Amino acid sequence: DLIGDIDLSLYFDGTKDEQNPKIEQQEILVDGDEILGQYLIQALIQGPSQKGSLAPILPKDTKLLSFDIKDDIAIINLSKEAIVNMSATKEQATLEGIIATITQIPSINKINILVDNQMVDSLGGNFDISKPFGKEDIPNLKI
Amino acid sequence: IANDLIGDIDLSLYFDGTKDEQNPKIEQQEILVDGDEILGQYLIQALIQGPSQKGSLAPILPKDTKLLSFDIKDDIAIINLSKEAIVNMSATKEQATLEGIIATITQIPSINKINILVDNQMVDSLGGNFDISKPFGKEDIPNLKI
Amino acid sequence: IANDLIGDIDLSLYFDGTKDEQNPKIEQQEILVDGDEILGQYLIQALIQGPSQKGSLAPILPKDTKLLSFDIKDDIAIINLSKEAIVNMSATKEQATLEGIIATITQIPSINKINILVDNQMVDSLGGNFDISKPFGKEDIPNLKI
Amino acid sequence: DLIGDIDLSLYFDGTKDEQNPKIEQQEILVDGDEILGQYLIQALIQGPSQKGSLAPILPKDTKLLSFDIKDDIAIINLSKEAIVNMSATKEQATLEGIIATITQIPSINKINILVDNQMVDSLGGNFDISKPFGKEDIPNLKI
Ligand SMILES: [Mg+2]
Ligand SMILES: [Mg+2]
Repeated sequence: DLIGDIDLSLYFDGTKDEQNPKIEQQEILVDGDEILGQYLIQALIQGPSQKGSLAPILPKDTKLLSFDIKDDIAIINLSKEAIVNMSATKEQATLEGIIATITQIPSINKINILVDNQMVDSLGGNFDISKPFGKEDIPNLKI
Repeated sequence: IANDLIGDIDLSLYFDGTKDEQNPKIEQQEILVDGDEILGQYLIQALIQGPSQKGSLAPILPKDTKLLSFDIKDDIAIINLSKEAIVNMSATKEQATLEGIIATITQIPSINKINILVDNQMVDSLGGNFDISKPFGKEDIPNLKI
Repeated sequence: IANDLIGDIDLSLYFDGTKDEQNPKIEQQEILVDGDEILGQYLIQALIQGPSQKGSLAPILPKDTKLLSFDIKDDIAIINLSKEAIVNMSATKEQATLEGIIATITQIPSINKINILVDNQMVDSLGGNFDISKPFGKEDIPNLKI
Repeated sequence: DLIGDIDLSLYFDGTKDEQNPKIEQQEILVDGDEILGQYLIQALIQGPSQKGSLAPILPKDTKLLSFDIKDDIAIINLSKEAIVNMSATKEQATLEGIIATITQIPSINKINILVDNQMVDSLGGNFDISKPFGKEDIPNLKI
C-alpha cells in the first residue's frame, strides 16, 4: 500500500547565449512518501478551513524549505517564521498535530524539525526539539 | 528545448558517517551525474579498447591510451587523453582517427565539436599531420592539415 | 512497464576501415550502451574515489580499489572489484560499507540486490564480519553477520 | 531545410519471469533523411495508384530489409523478391525511378542497392549494380 520511487524530470534554464531560449532536464528520484509528506506539511501551514472552528498550528507566513525522509524520521525543514512565542498548551498542540498528521505515512514514526536547515532548541515555547521525537517523547521534552 | 540525450541526474552517494561505534550510519553526499558526459566518456573508452577481433576493422588510438577526463562545455567535448595517444601516424591514418572520434562523439546531439587535450594541456597534433590546437568539427578537418 | 532509469541506447563506434591509402575511411561497429549499467558503474567509481575532503564523511572502500566490471543481471548488480577491496575491517565499518553500496546502487530502480565479486570470483567476505557469498539486499544484511 | 537527428524510443519485450509482462526501451538515433528515404522506398514498393496509368518499378512482394545513408550514398537493402527477369528498358526505368525518387533528398547523390544484406551484380537484367551509382552512371553500367 504505497506509491514507491518516482522518476521525475525538472526543466530548468539551460540558455547561455541568450539568442535561443533553451530548457534542460534534471532528473530526480523521490519516493511517494516524501511527496505526500511534503504536501501534508504544506496543507498544515495553509491552515484549517475558514468554514470551521479549528485554529492553525503554525504561522501562516511559515515556509517549508525542504522535506526529507531518513529511514523512519521525517526531517521537516521550516523557515524562521515558524519560531514565535507560544504558550505550552498551544505549542504542545502544534507538535502533536504535526506528528498525528505525518505519522499517517506508515514509514514515519518520528519527526525532526529544523529551522533554516539548522537544528533548534524550540519553536515556542517550553518544548525541546533538539533531536528527533515521536508522540511518546512529547511529555519528556518539556522545559 | 535542449536535445540532451540523457540529461542531468541528481543523486546521492552514501559514505560512512559513523561516530558511535555501536551504530553504523551512512550519510548522503550529492552527485549531479551528467548523462551525456558519462555516455561520451563510455564511448571514448570503447574506442580506446578497439574493434572486435572477430571483425576486420583497425584501431584509431593506441591500446595503452588512457582517458584522463571527459567534459562537455556547451557544445564542445573536451577529450583529455594521456601521453600514449601521441604517436607517429600517416596522414591517412590520423585523418581516420579524428573522423572516427568525431563520428562517434557527435552521436550525442549536444556535441558539435571536439577539443582533444593531452595531459590536461593543449597540443598541436596527435600524429603530426593535423592541427588540433583548437576545437574542431567534421567540416574543419581538411582545413587543419599541416 | 519497465522502470529502467536510462535504458538501452543503440549506437555506433566508428573505427578505421581503410584499405586504399588514398582515401581514409571509417566503418561502424554497433554498441548497445546499457544506461543503468553505465550509471551504476559511474556510481561505484564515485564511491571508490571517496568523499569530498571538504566534508566530514569517511570512505567505505580502500582508495586503491579498482572496479573490474559492473553488470546488471535481472534485478541484481554484479559489482566485480579487485583484490584491494579485501581488507581487515570492524563489524561496524564493514556494515556501513555494505549499506553504503546498497543505498547508492539501489537508487537505480531496476536494482534490488547486489552481488559483490572479487577478481571475477565469489568471496565469503570483504572485511571478515559479513557473508557476501550470495546476492543480498538491505533486508538481508543483519542475517549475513558471521 | 531538414528534420535533422531524431531521438526515438522502441519498446520491446523485457519480460523474463512470465508472471508480469514488461516492456523496456531501446533508444535509437536517426536523421530525418533515413526515415523519409525509407518511407519513399516503401512507397515505391507499394506501387502506383490503381486510378492511374503508371506501372510498378519493383515487384509487389519485395520487402525493404533496411535503409541507411552513408555520407551521400543511400544503401537500399532489399529482399530476394526484388531480383526477377526484366527487359533492359524496364530495368532501366526501375533504376532511374529509384534514383529520381531518392535523390529528392538533397543529402543523397548515389544509391547502392543490396539484396539480403549482400552485394549483387544485377536485379533484372542488363545493369551492373555491383557498386554505388547515380543518374549519370546508368548508361555506363549496361551489360
Ligand atoms: Mg552538461
Ligand atoms: Mg540490462
